[PDB]
Amino acid sequence: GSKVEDPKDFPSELLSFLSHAFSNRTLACFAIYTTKEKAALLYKKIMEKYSVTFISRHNSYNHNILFFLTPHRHRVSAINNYAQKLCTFSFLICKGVNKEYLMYSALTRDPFSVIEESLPGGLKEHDFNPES
Repeated sequence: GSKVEDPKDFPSELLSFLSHAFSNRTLACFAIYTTKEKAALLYKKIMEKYSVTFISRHNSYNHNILFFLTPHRHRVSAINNYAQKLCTFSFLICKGVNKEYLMYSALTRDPFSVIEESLPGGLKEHDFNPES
């Protein structure tokens, strides 16, 4: 059952990069931790629902993580509610991302890896600095 089988949070390696609670603030970078099957579908649905500036899907052992950036700000609870209502099975953790570059970067390194992303070549530290 879910209490025994499901993760209750993101992998501990990533927790310092995430917002932890109080969804009155708005943010423009989010991550979703869920099963491989759900992440594959969600990659497209999130991209479409939120007209994302960038989205990437990553392997996380037996599961997947989505990382995405939006063109304007949203409440985490809004993104969570949308994601949860799409498929009514299996776990899904949705959190805001406070440290956007460190998160995406960590998601490209062992034990994680990129499965697919919306821009060829992905992102680099330069992209998280003000435009020249």
